[PDB]
Formats: sequence, structure tokens, C-alpha cells
Amino acid sequence: MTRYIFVTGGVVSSLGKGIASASLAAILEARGLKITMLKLDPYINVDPGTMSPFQHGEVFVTQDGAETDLDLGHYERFVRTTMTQNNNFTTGRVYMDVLRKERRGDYLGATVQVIPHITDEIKRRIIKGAGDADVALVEIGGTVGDIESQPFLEAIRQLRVEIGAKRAMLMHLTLVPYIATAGETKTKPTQHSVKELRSIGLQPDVLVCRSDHPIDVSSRRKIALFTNVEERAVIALEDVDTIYRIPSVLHAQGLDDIVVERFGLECGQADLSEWDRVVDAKLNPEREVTIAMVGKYMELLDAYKSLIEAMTHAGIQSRTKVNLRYIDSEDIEQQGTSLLEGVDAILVPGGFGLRGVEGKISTVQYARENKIPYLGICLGMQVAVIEYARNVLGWSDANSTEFDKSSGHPVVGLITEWQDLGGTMRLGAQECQLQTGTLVHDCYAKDVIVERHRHRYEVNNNLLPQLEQAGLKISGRSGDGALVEVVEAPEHPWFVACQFHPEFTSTPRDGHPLFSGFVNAALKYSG
Amino acid sequence: MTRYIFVTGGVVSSLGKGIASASLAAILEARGLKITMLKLDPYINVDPGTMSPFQHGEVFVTQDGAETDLDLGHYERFVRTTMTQNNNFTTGRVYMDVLRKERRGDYLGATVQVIPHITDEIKRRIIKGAGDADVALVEIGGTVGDIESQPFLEAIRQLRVEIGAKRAMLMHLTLVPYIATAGETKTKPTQHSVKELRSIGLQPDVLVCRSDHPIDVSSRRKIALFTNVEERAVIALEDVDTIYRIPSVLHAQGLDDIVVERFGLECGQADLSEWDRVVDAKLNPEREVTIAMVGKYMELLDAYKSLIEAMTHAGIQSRTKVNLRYIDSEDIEQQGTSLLEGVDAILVPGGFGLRGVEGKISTVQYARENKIPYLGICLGMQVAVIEYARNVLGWSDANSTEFDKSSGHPVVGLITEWQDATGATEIRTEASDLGGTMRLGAQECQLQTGTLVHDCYAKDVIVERHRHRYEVNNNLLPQLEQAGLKISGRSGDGALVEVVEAPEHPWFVACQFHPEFTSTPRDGHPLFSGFVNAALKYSGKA
Amino acid sequence: MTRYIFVTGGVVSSLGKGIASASLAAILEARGLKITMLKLDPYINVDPGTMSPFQHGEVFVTQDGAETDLDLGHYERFVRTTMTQNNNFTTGRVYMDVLRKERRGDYLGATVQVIPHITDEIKRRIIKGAGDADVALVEIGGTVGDIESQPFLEAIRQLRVEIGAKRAMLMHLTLVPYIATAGETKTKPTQHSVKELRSIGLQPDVLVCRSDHPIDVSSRRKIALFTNVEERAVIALEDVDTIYRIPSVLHAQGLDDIVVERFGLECGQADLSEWDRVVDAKLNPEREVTIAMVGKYMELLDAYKSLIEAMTHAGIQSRTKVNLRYIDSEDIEQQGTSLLEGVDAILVPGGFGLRGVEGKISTVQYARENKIPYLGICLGMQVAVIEYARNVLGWSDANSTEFDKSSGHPVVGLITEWQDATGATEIRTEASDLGGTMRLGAQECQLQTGTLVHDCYAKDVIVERHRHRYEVNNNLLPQLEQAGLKISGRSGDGALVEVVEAPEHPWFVACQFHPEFTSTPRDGHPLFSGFVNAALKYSGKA
Repeated sequence: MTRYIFVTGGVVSSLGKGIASASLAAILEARGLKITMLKLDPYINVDPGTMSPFQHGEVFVTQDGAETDLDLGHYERFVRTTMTQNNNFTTGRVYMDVLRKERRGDYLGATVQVIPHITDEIKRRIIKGAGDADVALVEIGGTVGDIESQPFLEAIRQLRVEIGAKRAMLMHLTLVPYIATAGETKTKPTQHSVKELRSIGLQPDVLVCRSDHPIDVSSRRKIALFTNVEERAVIALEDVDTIYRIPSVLHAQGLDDIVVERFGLECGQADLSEWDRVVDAKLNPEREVTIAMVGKYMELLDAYKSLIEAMTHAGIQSRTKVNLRYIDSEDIEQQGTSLLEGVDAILVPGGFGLRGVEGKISTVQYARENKIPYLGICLGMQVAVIEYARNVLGWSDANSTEFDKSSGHPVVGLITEWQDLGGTMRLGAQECQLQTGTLVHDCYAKDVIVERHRHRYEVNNNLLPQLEQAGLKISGRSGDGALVEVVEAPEHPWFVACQFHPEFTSTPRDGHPLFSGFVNAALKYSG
Repeated sequence: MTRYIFVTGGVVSSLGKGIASASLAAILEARGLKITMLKLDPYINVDPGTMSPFQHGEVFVTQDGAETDLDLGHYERFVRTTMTQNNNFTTGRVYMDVLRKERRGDYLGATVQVIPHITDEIKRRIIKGAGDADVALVEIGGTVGDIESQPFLEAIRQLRVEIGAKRAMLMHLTLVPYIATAGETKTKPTQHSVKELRSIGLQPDVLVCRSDHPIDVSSRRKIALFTNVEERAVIALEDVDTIYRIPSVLHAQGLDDIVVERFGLECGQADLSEWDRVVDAKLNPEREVTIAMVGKYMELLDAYKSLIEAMTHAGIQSRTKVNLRYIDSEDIEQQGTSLLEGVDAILVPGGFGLRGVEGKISTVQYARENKIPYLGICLGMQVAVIEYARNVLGWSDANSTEFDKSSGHPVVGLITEWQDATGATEIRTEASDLGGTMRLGAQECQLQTGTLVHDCYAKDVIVERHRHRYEVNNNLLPQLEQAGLKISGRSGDGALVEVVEAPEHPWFVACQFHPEFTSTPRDGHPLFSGFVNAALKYSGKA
Repeated sequence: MTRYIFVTGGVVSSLGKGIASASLAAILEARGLKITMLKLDPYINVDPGTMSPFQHGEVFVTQDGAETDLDLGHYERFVRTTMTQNNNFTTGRVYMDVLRKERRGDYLGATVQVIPHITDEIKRRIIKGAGDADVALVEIGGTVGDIESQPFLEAIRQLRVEIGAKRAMLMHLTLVPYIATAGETKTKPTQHSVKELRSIGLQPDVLVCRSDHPIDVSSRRKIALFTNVEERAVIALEDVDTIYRIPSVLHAQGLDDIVVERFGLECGQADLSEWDRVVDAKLNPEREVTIAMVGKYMELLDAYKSLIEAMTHAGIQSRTKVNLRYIDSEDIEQQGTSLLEGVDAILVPGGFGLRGVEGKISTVQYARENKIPYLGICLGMQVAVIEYARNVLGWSDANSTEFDKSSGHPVVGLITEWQDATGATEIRTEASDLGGTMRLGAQECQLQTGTLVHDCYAKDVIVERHRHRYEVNNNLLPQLEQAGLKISGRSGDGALVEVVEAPEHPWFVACQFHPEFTSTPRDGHPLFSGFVNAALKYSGKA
């Protein structure tokens, strides 16, 4: 009989609900339990695929082929479980499915409503996502008090009522602010959030207090008495130097003890040795390298969370503090490539939109001419191919069908204008064919791998042989070899341009061979 | 500039939101203003067509062909305007079209939320429904305090904020209950409802208090003080003897004066002479008949609201008290036609479901053979055709493909089944998946000269509202025609059978369309008036 | 007609409700208007006199003799008016007087409720406090959402309804927090606070947003849209370098223009020259001293707000940055007077409790013997007298009856103890139950000519605020007088000792009253100014 822990937010968003849930999942994984996590989004977008990064950051891609909330990434980085479309869903999906059922007449002339039809669908989806796992952590997006999250709150209240306290808990994340003029932290907004939760029939069992200043014991006593919650169930989670240390801190407060006591589980004591290794390798580096990063929206909130996490994992597998320099592509366009001097490696990840691609073209040109370790991702391989055609094959006007169609040399383009008209929508996991003796083979140490892709425009095979005889290495193709996947430079110390997004499978406790090789090349350059 | 009056419910449902809104609209129409009304349903059903009558009563059919809430009917019966699909919509349709817009990418990578996307959709639909009307009365379904109606309340709050008090009002319907153990009425539930309204930023401007006992002046003063509304803005609307007197009642309390004062409208004084005539001819009848109606769920709440309204309109147009005997078809099946003795006319309307059609067949047989005036609607015409084929032509097993697809004489069926068929039981079955076989909304109908339907409607070509899938089988129609079954009306092009008549009957008319939808209290309906006069002819004579 | 501006708190407490209200009042005073302010405390303590400083800081003493909230002090420091007991009250006093009215039968057998009896009492007290002022700023203690402040919010809602928008505003203080992990400020808690305000029928008219980080324009646009207030009605009030610049800050955002536009007032443009001078002389000092203050709870939140304000006023009046060293008396007791080395002046203010008086005795001794300027307040004068009797007259065990009633030389005690006594330890003990022994509020004080206090105050008869029970024992005073202890000031009738001075000291003044209560930033205080100039004389010279 599966058991559920519900996670909610309070006062203000951006508390770290996903990080705390993933930390708990890692903690219980260290105890031998099989843990799974779910994300419920209180917006009526069917999937986050259409959503821009300005709203809720990046759009994570799972192995089964779903564009999900970025929090799922944290999940895969804290437990070794593969996430599918069942572990993340939205209010819009629920409403659309119930509308389709009602149009199908499955309700037999009944007044379909939020209660009980919508809540029934939400509960069914939650149970389906839980699967066979011993414990499922269901995170609720948004903050309590918003009317968008009320269906989720009612559904979890119904679940708590139906399966009892032995199989359900409420971990509510709330912020205690430090008021500078008063020189102390205030628990009043937390009390207001707890009152809001009580007014909807939900009594939190654990309170996670977030603050940028220490949370003292007297405040914990007051917050425990003013919410009718046992003292040890008041967890203080402050701003930390690294997220991977959060499982330690929580363990130091016996919250996993509370979970196992409430659920009546029998398993061994938590072994956090691996996370201790991660935190030790993060806070105590030995080497140091600065890697450039060029794109469109770099410092945007959680816009490239998976990519930065992957590069941190690569630097942590090699004990290097990977300093990052973020340069906008338009800065390179209107100022020249001179902003890139002094770096030891250059990265071009997937760009959001169409503006400022000539800047990335100049960037890959500068990286390849100056023999600086270059790794391109998605749009990176596309701009690398375009630049290589421009500066080796001499096609000055070579471009892609994404951008200005005034291009007599479309080295990258949609399949339809080859061999409107819809879109390929190349999304999800796919099989790969590496080439022997290449850098990709030198890193992956195999010829068959499974990685995730989020592209639509591919490399045109019409002009492929001309580039192939021009020196452009084809170090990887699709699972059948039909399309170009990853390319390399012939006379470069390290130059890989891949269509897929490898940063999604990178974890802190295992790293990623390609990113590790990129970091090692960066150290080889100067470090 | 369009002006809006919002209508809300409180305490409990079934207060009469639609009736009160329609009465106010009638009052304003009597002042010369051009009024329209809208109905917003807080359920996620796309349209009420799939909904059973057990939930929210009948399913009205508009002229443009939409299945809407029954309240729209009230609208057309209180002002002389025509409702379209823009005048009624639901949370389900709003959510579905917003989801389709999001899938189209029309939001350009934006987080679609209840606020402001859903509220924007609701407001746009309100504006589109309002049209060029001087005043639009927007009614909100459900009761205040349910989470289902929160988007609508938020949208009307945004409207109030955006266009100001000179173009917006809130008329909130509440219930003051009479506590028998205390011998007085309590204002506490109304105060709680007003508190719930205040919690969502909505302050009522007019209060319509509903009770089965008189609402005394001290209660009005307390309810105005405890909710910070002027005394004259508290309207007492008790259970009345007939709904058509509510326009008078409200007019006696200066509700229209309040509307005109707030909106700054310049119009003539209210003239309720037509409604006075209606109430006088409804409350003081001179003649009296007893008309039987056999059906499926007769006494169910508001299941046949439009048809009973049509009968009331026919009765008032003739100053006759049409007492009605509701009989279940299964009762006729298990007890015989002897339950029909003593009536002056017999009705078989559209049936809700498939159970007990044989009862209606026997009812049609008894009505025809004993020369008792009969009018059939939708299923009524179908069962009339089936019974006529059974008892005249000798086709004992004749039926409709709705009930028996193995019948050797399918006198009623879908168009595809007998469109191009050799004859007899050439039913292609397979459920005839077409979807559009359901004729819905206004369609033309040509009436043969010299028939009862032509005598009533008095025009050669009429227009009426359809809601039906099963038609008359044209491959066997000539045999019925030469057997004496009169075809008194056909479709706008003549391809399909519309209204039929008996050959040797004082009055026997069966129409496929629903005439009760275009029946109004101030104008009546020629068909129902003729049917009631036929019952008057039968009364006393037989 | 009196006009009201209401001030409320949100999210968390300690936003600066009183400071913001006083700053707005100062702005309006600069326009020539006659402003007053009121403080409404949502606790059932009758007056804050019994309350400890740990709860809500110091206990202010008004001229008429009332123990009030510290916020009243801010009032007197921002406009040149005097606060009375009508300008501050609590839920406890309202409930107690309503209960007394009910016991008197003044309600004539009526069910006394929160609405309308308590609200009526609160409104009447608001009107009485407002007086003849053109504008009254009524501040509500606590944070919106607590059930303790609901009566006050309901009362101000009733006021808004009754006198209209032309005589009422709501300026709501809220907190926008900077989330370090997100690198931006969140408006969600403010929106929740506004929702809580809307749930009780209160719509804010001005929003004062408080943060430690800049409030960008997009946040202001979002916070105005999501709460349906005009953009110019969103005021950004961040943590400032000094509070006296808030009148400038708000004036730069047209808050006074909003107040004038809403209330329809006709007055001259704001002239903040005095506040500009204050901020310039506070933020850009030229000299610098370090003054020691030894006490009981020195760094406690707002425990000595008026006294630190008085020191700031004295410093700005002399363009000197008065750095302050806070030292606990017990630290002096257990470590010696060596913690005092390096300072230019020494202060011993009124003590909160009875612990560590020997430390203050040693502090007075060290200040006198080493010719370091000393000013004592309330307990300061008492310990000065005790130390002078101990170390000059040789009365080693001399003390006050507050701490030692068995002392053979009670140089300080209650009036009844030595009123008619033979001499020496004729203490009647029994706690001297009088209640009125506590001198409170404004009393006169005659100053001897040619003394330091007369040089500072420059007048023969002054008026100052008292809060003290223990007086100087007149049965032993002549011995102190002939021992060299100067009696530089006595009561309005001369019966009691008020201010004393050392005979061979550069500056040594000990006053029984509290001068910090009448100290203002735009006018300073002669006593504190003289003390700071004495420290300036000591600085460099010694």
C-alpha cells in the first residue's frame, strides 16, 4: 500500500519546494526505500512545452518524450529513478481530459463539476504516477491562497481523509522573513499561511521554514505552539552554500525519523556518504577554470537550470570550480568577439527564439580558429555546421531554414523542404550511432547510447558529403544513421557539436562523460 | 454604451434568479428600453445538451440551434427578443476554447491562468452576448460561496471596476426563512451571504429577498442596515400566485426607478397594461377543461417547463383554466387506457429516454379511436405514425428504429437507413453514425392548405424549432397516405414529414418540431390555442 | 469637517506604521494644515503602563499624565502638537468602559455586542481624539488578519461608509520581501494582505511598500493592477538612512498631493526646509563624540526610543555624531569601571527593574571623581544622590527604600515614609500603599539661578514630564546640601528635590523628570544640548 507525502508552498513562491522534495527523496533513497516524485502545476497550460522560459524557467524533457516542469530535473538529480509524463501534470490537462470524457458522454447526463469529477481525475493521476513505489512525494505548484491550487489542495485533503494518517503527511514550506529595522525574524506570515491551510481543511504535519538568516529555537517553539505541531516537526532550512548539503541538514533534524515513524516503515539507517562526497567535492575544489557561455537569456531565473547543473556535475567529478562568464549574443554582435578572450572553453547551448544567431556564428568561428575547447548543444551544432560551411566550404550566405530564407546554401533545414508542411517535432529519447575513434567514443566508451532530444530542424544530407570531404567529422548519427547527430572538428584539440541535450541525464552523483571530457579539455588548455 | 445588471444567488439554489431577472427585463421593456439577458452556468459541461433533466431541468433550444439552459425560455417569454448561443454559456466552453487557444499558441508562451485569461474570456463573452442592448441582465448560476462560480463573480467584479457604477449593478437574490418554532423570519443567512459576497470584493446594490411568508418592514430595515444598502434597494419578492405578476410587484417597489436612477437612463414611464391583462386573464378564468399529459417524468422539477408554459399561454389566451392530469406511460402499460377516462384532450410530448413507449402508443390509439383531441410533439408524432400503421394498415410489428430495429415495418427511422433502400427492412443498422442527423434549431415548414395546422398557423410557410433525430420513413409513407393518414406539413423543401393529422377526428395534430419553445404569455401560440379550443369543443359535448 | 486617514499593517509587524503616519503628518503640517494623530492598540491591556518593554518597547508619558504607546512620541517629534490621553487607547479600555456602561444600565436592557456597541465606542473615541484638526491620522496596531484588530477595522469601515471618500482614506503598509534565492522581490504576501483587507470590506487607497531592496517600477505596476489602485497611489518606502528624510521621500512621490486631491483641501505647497536642514545636519556631521549609556536593557528593541531620539536631537543641534556605547550595569558590577575608559560623557537613565543598581552607583562614582560629564534621569538622580551620600558623607550603607529598606541612611524614599518622622531609619515600610505616589505627567519645576540647569533651560520656572515614585528624603537633605551637593531645581512648590548638581564638576546634572519626552528633532532640548556641549568640551581636552 503506497504512502504519500504532500509538499506545498506558503507566503511567497520560489521557496524551493522541488529542492526540498528532492532532498527528502534522496534521504529516503539512502534508507533503501524506492521513492518517486510527482509535480502538479496550477496552470491551465496542457503541457509546459509552449511556455516561454520567462514564466517558469526551463522546460525539462523526460525520457518517455514529455516536456515537463523543471522540478522533475531535480528529481532525477537526487534519486536514480527515470521520470515519465505520469510524474508531472497540470490543471489544464485534467480539465481537457474531463471535457473530452464529458463530450464522450461517459458521465451519463450528470452535472460535471470541480468536485467530485476534477478531484477524482487528479487523484487518479496521482495514484497512476505513484506506481509501485513505497513513498511518493507529490509537490503542489503555487502558493496557498491562490484559487488556482485549490483543486489540488482539495484532492490531497480527500486522499488524506481516505487513506488515513498512516499513509499521508503534509510538508508545508513557508518563509520567515528577517526584518532589518527590527533585527529579528517574524512568524506572523507563517501563521497566516497556516491559517489559510486550516481554513481549507488541511492541517500541515511538518513546517519547513525558509530564511536568509538563522532561525532560532524560540521562534521554532512559537511556530510549533501556534500551529499545534510537534516541536521536532519544525524543520529550519536556511540559505545554504550548495543544495546537495540540504539532505544532510534535514537528516540532522530527524525529519526522516518523523517520516518513518508516521509511516511505520522498517528499513536501515540513512547512509549519506555519497552526498557527503558531493558536498566535499563542491565546497573544496582544487583546480579552477573559466568557461564562456553565450546565448540569449543567461542569468534569467532557472532558464538553463539543467545545463548549469550538468556543468557543475562535470566540475565536481574533476574537483574544479567551474567559473562561468555569461555573455549575451547581441553583445558579441554589436561589439565583436573580443569579449571572449581569456576564457579556457566556450559553450553554445540551445537558444530561446531567433534573435542574435550571427553572434553565435562568430562565437563558434572564434572558438574553432583559436583552438579553444568548444561544445555546442542543439542550436550549437546547427551554428557550428553553418559556420563551418561558411568558412571552409566558402558559402558566405549559408544559413538555416529557421532564420532568413535568403540562403542559397541551407546546410540545416526541415525535412519537408528536402528529398509550412507541419513539423517533425523531434522530442524525447532516441537511439544513437557513435563513430569509433572519435572524442564521443572516447567519452561514452561505447557505440549504443540513449539520450534525449528536443529539436525539429536537422542537418540536410544533400550538402553533407561536401562538408564531410571538407574535413568536418561526422562522429555520430541517429539510431539508424539517416540523420546527422554529433560532429567534430578535424584539427581542434576538443570540438564537439551535438544535437541532443545531454545535460538532462547528468546527475551530481555520477556526472556525465561528455561534460567531464569538456571540463578536462578546458583544464588541458590552460589549467 | 451598454449597461449591465448582474444577478446572483444566495443561501440555497432554486430562488428564481432567471424569473426575477426576466421580470426586471420585462419592466424595462415596458419603459421602451431594448433589453437582453445572458445566462452563465458554473458547470464544466460544454453545453447542457448532454445533461439529464434530473440535474437542472429541461434543455431549451434557441432559434439559431443551440441547446441552452431553461432560463433562456423565461427570457423570451418576458421580453420580445430572440436568444442565440451568445446569450448562454458555461465554464466548460470557456475552459475548452481557452485550452484550444493555448494549444494554437495564441498566448505566445504565457502562463494561462484563471486570472486574467479565463476572466477575460468570460468578459468577452458577456460583451458579445450583450450586443447593442441598452441594458443586459447577466445571471450567474449556482449560489454564492461555491468555488464553481468564483470566475464569474471575479469577472463581474472586474467589469464593475472597469466601467463604473453608472454602467453596472448587482441585484443579489437571497432567502429569508420562516422559522416555525420562532414565528418570525431570520436575516442571518442573508447576512452571511452578503459577507461571502464582500469577501470576494462584491457589494450588492439591490437585494431580492425570497420567502413563503410576508417580509415585514423591520426586517427590510435590518437587512439594509446590516449590509449597508439603501432601504429602497431592498425588494421583497415572496412566493406569488403567478409569475406574471412579479413585473407589477417589483414595479410597485420602484426597482425600475432604481435602475433608471443609477444608470442615468431617459425613458418613458413603465406601462404594464399587457402584463396586467395577462395576470387578470390567468387568475380569473371563466371556462375550465382537464387535459391529460402522458410522458416519462411528468412531475419532475422543471422538466417540461416550456410545454407547461405553452399550455398556460393557450389557457390564458382563451380564459380557460387548463387543469392537467399527469400520467406515467408505464402506468398505462400496466393498468390499461382506463386511466384516461374523463379527460377532454390528450397530449404525448417528447419522451426523456426509451422506456414505456408502448404506453404512449396505446394512449395515441385511445385518443384517436374515441375522438378525443390529440396533439403530439416530437416523439408524439412518431408514436402517432407507428400506431396508425399498426391499427389501420395491419402492420402489427411496425415500430421505430429507435426501439425495434428488427421490426419488419420501420415507419420511423434515420434518413441514412432508408435513404436509398430496396424496401421493407432494409435498415443498415451500424447506429448510423452521422451526428448531424439531429435536426436542431429553427427550420422552415410548409403547411398544406385546408388542414388543421394551416387553420391554426394561418400561414402557408412557418418556421419552428426542432430537436429530433428520427424521421418518418418515406419508403413506406405512400401506404400511410392512402390509408387515410393526412400529411398536413412537410419540411422547408418538402423532403421530410413534419406534421400529420387523422382523417376522421375532431382534432388530431402531431408535429415533429416543438411549438412550446416559441410560445409566449402575451401572444400565445396558434397551435396550442387551437388544441385548447378543440378540448373546449369536446368539453360538455363529450 | 474633520477628515481621517487610516493606517494599517500587513504581512508582518514592525513595518513602521507610526513612523510613516508621523511623516505624512509632518508633510501636511508643512502645508499649513493642523494635523493630529491617534493610536489604537489591539490588546486588552487598559493602558500600556503595566506592560513590560519586552513586548512593545518603551512606555511614553504624555503632558496630561497618561502612559501611552511609544508611537505618540513620534507624533510629537514630527508635528508641533501635544498628545493627550484621547490620542491613544486600547481594546481593553473600550471593553472596560462598555462593561461599566452596561453595569450602570445605560444600555437599558439591550444585548451589548461588538457590533454596534464596541464599534460605536471606538468611533466616538476616534472623534474625540481627532478634535478640531483638519486631518487626523488614525493608526491601527497589529497586522491585518489578526482577530484582535477586527473591531478597529470594522469601526474604520463604518466611518468610511458614513462620511464618504471625501473625508476618509486607507493607507495600508505592506512588506515586499527580497528573496535572495530568486534575486527579486515578491508581491504575493502584499496581494494576500490586500485580499484579507477586501474580505472585511476595506479597500486600500494608498499602499506603502516596505523593503530592504529597491522597489522597481514593474513591481509597482503589478501591485497597483492586482489590487485595483491607481499607479500613483503605490508608494515605495524602503529602509532609509534616517527617518527624518521620509517626509522628503513621500513628498517626492506626491502622497500629500493625493491627500489634498482626495480630501479637496486648499492649502499652500509643502515647504520642507526645516526637515531638509534636519537631514543635512544629521547625515553630514562635523564633530564626533562617544557617550556611554549604562542601563538595564540597552539594545532591546525600542526600549529607550525617546532617549536615543533625544540624544540624536542634541547631536544634530550641534552637528555632532554622538556615537553611543551601550554597557550593562551588571557588566560594570562584575568587571569594574574599567569598561568606561575612553568615553567623553556618561549617562544613567531610568532603569527597567531592580537588578544591578550597584553598577549604576559605581558608574556615577566614576563619572564624578574623574570629571567626566554626567547626566542622570529618574533613577539617575536617585543613584547620584545615593552615591554622593556614600562617598562624601561617609554613609556607606546609604541606599533607597526601593532596594534596601533596612538601610540606616535612606536618602531616597517615598513621601509617606519620611513625611513626619523623627529621623534616621524611621521607615514605616508596609509598602506605603498610596498608588498616587507615582508622579506622572507634566509638573512645574523651579530652577535656582546660576546653576547648570538654569544655564541650559534659560528660564526660572520650567515644565517637564515625570514618571517616578521614589523621591529625595528631605529629613536628610540638609546634610547633603552642606556636604556640597547642589540642589539646582525643586518642584513647582519647592517641597521636593528635582535636579541636583555636583560642586566641582565640569558638568553633572541629575533630573528626576524625563527630558527626553519633550525633545524634538527640529527644536532639540536645552538640557541634552548642554550635556553634549559638555562632552564636546571634555573631548580632546580630556
